[PDB]
Amino acid sequence: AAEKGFKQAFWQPLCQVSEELDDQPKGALFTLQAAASKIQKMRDAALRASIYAEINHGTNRAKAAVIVANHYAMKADSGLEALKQTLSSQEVTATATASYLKGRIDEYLNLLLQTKESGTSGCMMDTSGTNTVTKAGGTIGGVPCKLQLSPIQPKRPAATYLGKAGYVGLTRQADAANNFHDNDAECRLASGHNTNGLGKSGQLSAAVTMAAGYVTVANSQTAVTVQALDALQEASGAAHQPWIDAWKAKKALTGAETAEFRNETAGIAGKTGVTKLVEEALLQTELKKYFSGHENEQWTAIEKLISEQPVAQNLVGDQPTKLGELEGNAKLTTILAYYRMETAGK
Amino acid sequence: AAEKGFKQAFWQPLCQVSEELDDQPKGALFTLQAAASKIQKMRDAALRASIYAEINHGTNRAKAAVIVANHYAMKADSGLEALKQTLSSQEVTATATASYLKGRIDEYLNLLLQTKESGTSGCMMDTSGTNTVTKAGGTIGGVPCKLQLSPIQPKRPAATYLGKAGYVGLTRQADAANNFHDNDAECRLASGHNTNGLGKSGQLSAAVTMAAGYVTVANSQTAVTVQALDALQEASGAAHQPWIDAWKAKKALTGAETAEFRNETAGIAGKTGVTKLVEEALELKKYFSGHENEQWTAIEKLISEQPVTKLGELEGNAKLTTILAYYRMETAGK
Ligand SMILES: *[C@@H]1O[C@H](CO)[C@@H](O[C@@H]2O[C@H](CO)[C@@H](O[C@@H]3O[C@H](CO[C@H]4O[C@H](CO)[C@@H](O)[C@H](O)[C@@H]4O)[C@@H](O)[C@H](O)[C@@H]3O)[C@H](O)[C@H]2NC(C)=O)[C@H](O)[C@H]1NC(C)=O
Ligand SMILES: *[C@@H]1O[C@H](CO)[C@@H](O[C@@H]2O[C@H](CO)[C@@H](O[C@@H]3O[C@H](CO)[C@@H](O)[C@H](O)[C@@H]3O)[C@H](O)[C@H]2NC(C)=O)[C@H](O)[C@H]1NC(C)=O
Ligand SMILES: [Ca+2]
Ligand SMILES: [Ca+2]
Repeated sequence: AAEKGFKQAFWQPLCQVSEELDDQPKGALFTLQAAASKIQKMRDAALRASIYAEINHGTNRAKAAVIVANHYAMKADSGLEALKQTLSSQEVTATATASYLKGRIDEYLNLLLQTKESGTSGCMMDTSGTNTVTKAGGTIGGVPCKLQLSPIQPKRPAATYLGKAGYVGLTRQADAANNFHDNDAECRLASGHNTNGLGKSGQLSAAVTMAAGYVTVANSQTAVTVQALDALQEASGAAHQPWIDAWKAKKALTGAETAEFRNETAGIAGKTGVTKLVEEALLQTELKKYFSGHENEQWTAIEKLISEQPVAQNLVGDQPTKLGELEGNAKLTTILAYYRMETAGK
Repeated sequence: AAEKGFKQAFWQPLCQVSEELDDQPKGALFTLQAAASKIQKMRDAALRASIYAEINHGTNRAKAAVIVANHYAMKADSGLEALKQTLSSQEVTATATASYLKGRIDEYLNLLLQTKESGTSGCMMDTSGTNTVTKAGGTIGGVPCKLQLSPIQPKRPAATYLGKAGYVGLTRQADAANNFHDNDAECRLASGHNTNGLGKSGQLSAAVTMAAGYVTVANSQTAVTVQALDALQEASGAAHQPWIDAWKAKKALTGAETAEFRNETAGIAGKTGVTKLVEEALELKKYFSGHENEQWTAIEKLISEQPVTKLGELEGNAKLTTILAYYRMETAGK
């Protein structure tokens, strides 16, 4: 009935959203670290190729390794530029809009949770409208709903309750009076009228929106209305703008999956840096001299020779010595510097 | 008087915090981009040094440049590790904690702003408790108070209302009934009692906390209580924990100022990577004519003045990488 406390069908979808927004900072941290990890892997492959060219200086495969090294160095460089120019902004913006929306939702839910008069009458009711619900650990009436920002550790990004089209569980409600409102639980937050709602001497001046514009609370003895947020489009200045902002920011996320962080499958001439390096330093013809071909199969063969190349065993722990079994930028950089010292002495 | 709407002395301090928290994501973006930019500068110096060594391969100056290149390459590598592991965690945490707290505050303020019966009776009152305030643009009753998360662009945040000690404006209130509550504006959010407040058939079961535990609304006919947040201590499980979390996360920020992102003034033997390289590969006087910072900067000058027009005038990682690859090809000629 209008003006009565809210059964679980109303607030559980909000808990689900709040819980998923909690994971957006975790996914931002994951994505920033994943992008850094991919850069480091590119740099490692550049370092292995440069080491191979130092060890085998003066051979056609060494000159092939210089081309490989330059390629992966440029991949590492472009990943860092994309981290600076694009990913940083995307992940900060998703973290901020999601956390801000979660704060707006959680303040509303926390208010509902506390606004009660007994075990059977209050603003936050169970599925049948029988009892008011209580918070125990991170659950409310058995529903995961911490109403707090969890400690932030990296976690893979997931879009379940908030996805490409909007908030999947926040659909249009045709009969709020029976599906959201209980029959008898008293809740002054359910209405702006003064008899059973927020008004004191008289009705509120206007409708009041709550939870960042999700629920509209009339100043009359009528049921609430909710926004349908499951099929969103861009908007400005909406009463529910924080919902749109978080959706837009999450939708923009590309992760560490753009071309800068991905390895290239094209033929050798089409790989980053190859053609220009062959032009400036050496000038299809020049490439078969060093890869014995110009397709990805020959590139893979050079990478295999690079990976199987052992380094001097004094350079590693008492540890494998093949370059493909070594990882870590700083470690491979210091090995390259060792071989550049040897090269200079010659 | 107890159970009346809130004068500006109550909510303007919350606006001031809400506005300042708005810029914490901007500081996170600023710091992350600045860190990346510093890594790129380290890598440029590592590349210039390597190019110098390829051009002059066979001289002790080139051996010095190999040492220099290794140093800056390791600095760039270490900067990426710190960005990945420390700065990203710091700045995401400051962004999340400040934005979350700002949402808690803004929802509460937005509720007060709308809960009114007239131009003179409602939950959000002006300084003298005469008028209910209205929101126009980014101000409420003339107070900066957008109640929105602004578009995120790089910016260094203020530390006026949230600083090292806490929330300076959120001090203990000795007389809320007269300083916070108006004398006659009606506001059911000021109390949990049923006559003038949130209760319907009777008073609410318990006191209600609002604004992430900042304000406690009694279920009796008494004035609100507020938490003093101006001299915080690290705690957990507090009713006002979100305030603690954002204070701690902001206070923990170093910016892109840790050693990984910064050049070193130590003597050459103490610079990153130098001793390990000298030990394995090879004394510093044979290449730098000394072992103090002055001899390091001397070699850096030689590197910067080397024509390719001068290395010191070239910048950009990918550009300098392709130049280095050209001279490595040239070396492979010999
Ligand atoms: C860590 O320290 C490294 C060494 O200081 C930094 O690398 C240096 O970066 C600066 C700025 O990018 C470069 O300085 C440039 O030098 C050129 C050449 O200057 C000379 O020639 C011009 C023109 O004839 C003349 O006007 C000058 O007075 C000089 O006589 C300038 O044109 C540029 O404006 C700029 O000043 C250094 O060359 C470069 N050094 C090395 C060894 O690469 C590094 O960026 C620092 N790291 C961080 C993160 O800041
Ligand atoms: C882009 O592709 C390159 C390969 O062309 C990746 O570098 C490669 O990384 C793998 C795994 O880290 C290395 O594999 C190693 O192979 C040996 C073979 O015996 C095996 O024993 C090792 O346990 C390991 O599996 C491989 O050596 C290395 N290749 C080169 C040339 O360094 C690179 O990581 C890729 N980039 C990204 C972002 O994934
Ligand atoms: Ca019922
Ligand atoms: Ca008054």
